Amino acid sequence: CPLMVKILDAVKGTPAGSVALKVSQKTADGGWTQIATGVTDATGEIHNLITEQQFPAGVYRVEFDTKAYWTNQGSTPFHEVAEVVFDAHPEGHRHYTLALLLSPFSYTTTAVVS
Amino acid sequence: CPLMVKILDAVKGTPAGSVALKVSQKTADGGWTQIATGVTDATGEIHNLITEQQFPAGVYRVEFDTKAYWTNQGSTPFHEVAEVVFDAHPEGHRHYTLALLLSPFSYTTTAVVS
Amino acid sequence: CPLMVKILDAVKGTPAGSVALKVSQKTADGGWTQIATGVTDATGEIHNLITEQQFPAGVYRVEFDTKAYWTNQGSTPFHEVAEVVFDAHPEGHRHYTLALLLSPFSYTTTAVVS
Amino acid sequence: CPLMVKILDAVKGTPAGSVALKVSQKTADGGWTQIATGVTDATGEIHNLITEQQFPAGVYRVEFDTKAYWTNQGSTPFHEVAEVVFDAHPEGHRHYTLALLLSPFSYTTTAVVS
Ligand SMILES: O=C(O)C(F)(F)C(F)(F)C(F)(F)C(F)(F)C(F)(F)C(F)(F)C(F)(F)F
Ligand SMILES: O=C(O)C(F)(F)C(F)(F)C(F)(F)C(F)(F)C(F)(F)C(F)(F)C(F)(F)F
Repeated sequence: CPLMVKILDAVKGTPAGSVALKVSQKTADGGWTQIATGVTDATGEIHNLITEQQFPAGVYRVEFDTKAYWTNQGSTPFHEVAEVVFDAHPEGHRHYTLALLLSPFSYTTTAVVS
Repeated sequence: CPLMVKILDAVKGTPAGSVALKVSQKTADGGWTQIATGVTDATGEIHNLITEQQFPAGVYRVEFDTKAYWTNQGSTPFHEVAEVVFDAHPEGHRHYTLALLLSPFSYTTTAVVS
Repeated sequence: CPLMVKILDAVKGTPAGSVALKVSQKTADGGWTQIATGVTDATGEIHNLITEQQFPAGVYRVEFDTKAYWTNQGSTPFHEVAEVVFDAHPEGHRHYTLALLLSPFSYTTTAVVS
Repeated sequence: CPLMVKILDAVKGTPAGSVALKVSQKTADGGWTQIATGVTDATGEIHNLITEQQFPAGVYRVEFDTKAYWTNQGSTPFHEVAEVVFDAHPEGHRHYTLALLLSPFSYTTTAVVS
């Protein structure tokens, strides 16, 4: 799997379970094609989110539904979503991990690329 | 002015000057209308980005062109853009400051709401 | 004043008021001399923390009592304290601002150096 | 192993290899007892850093030598070290992971506690 996510909760000190997200690929005319969706497990991950055939070179957007996560926790969130947009160059089985650290009014995101 | 930004550079310890951004409001059908553009000054700020008349409650997006910023700093960036998407509740002259801390492969964003 | 702080609360989207801190300079033998204390105001700042006369070049530590802050907010914290330790090069009226973004199990710290 | 670390590099988008650190336990009179040291591998980790017998309930400090890491990379760092101080309650094989995201003038740290 060339695309992994890891989400943590900065209020409780746990991975962020049950976060919904969607992966889209940018189209020529500027639109977006949905290619996968999922919900993180209790470790804040989605295993085998997409396949290598689904992940050609191009621009991708991963949209994380952080608002619902905080609503469930009882907190009042600021953001509607966390968005991560990047150009993928997957040749050579290059792998992408998107890490995300959530607070109700803040998030930190980083990427680890092999 | 109800919407401010403050952008900092985590590599060199200075505000991020000359960062372009676009502000959009979400429409009822789920699309986006651009309502303003600007470029940060050398303090990492944009004064008078929008007016209170342009800022009813709703969903807003600020798109920061961080890729062009890192290219101009001379460091290869990961993100194609940094998008901050948030719910506005201006009732009562509430002001919003979007703070953004930039590194080539990471950013932290938070908000200060008066 | 050559040393400023700005503390924000990532849970509620406001400055962190009433955060106690202690400033120390490192001695030649590797110990620490306390040179100032303060408490943040409701803007998350401490004015006139030290003077230029108290700020030669060297190694400084700012110890932020974040555990007492989170206890008073009513959220269980992870860290016993947040310590920021840095090299000062004041030659030329260089000013230092320590920015600190707090969550119960995380913090982000950066600096803006004039 | 009850204590793990994970260090990432926000400039290059890789784990932070070859970072030296030391683990100390707080003493009654306020001092510190060194209990382990190590250097991260290429995945930004130190496997089996300490044993459960070495990790009684108490306050611990993990000091990461970030200055040397940035000097090696050619960057000019702000901080001397990154310090993480916390009270450990290891009963029930409770585990602690200290995560750390480094930039030359900034770091984010968080903890995951099982
Ligand atoms: O699970 C892991 O080992 C991990 F992916 F490396 C990570 F620990 F989650 C992490 F990416 F390092 C991290 F914790 F998320 C972080 F340090 F990057 C962070 F916390 F700062 C951020 F905010 F990015 F999530
Ligand atoms: O300039 C200011 O007064 C400010 F907006 F408060 C700020 F200092 F930039 C800040 F927001 F606090 C901050 F520095 F950006 C931060 F601390 F929040 C940060 F650095 F951690 C983050 F990464 F969020 F920008």
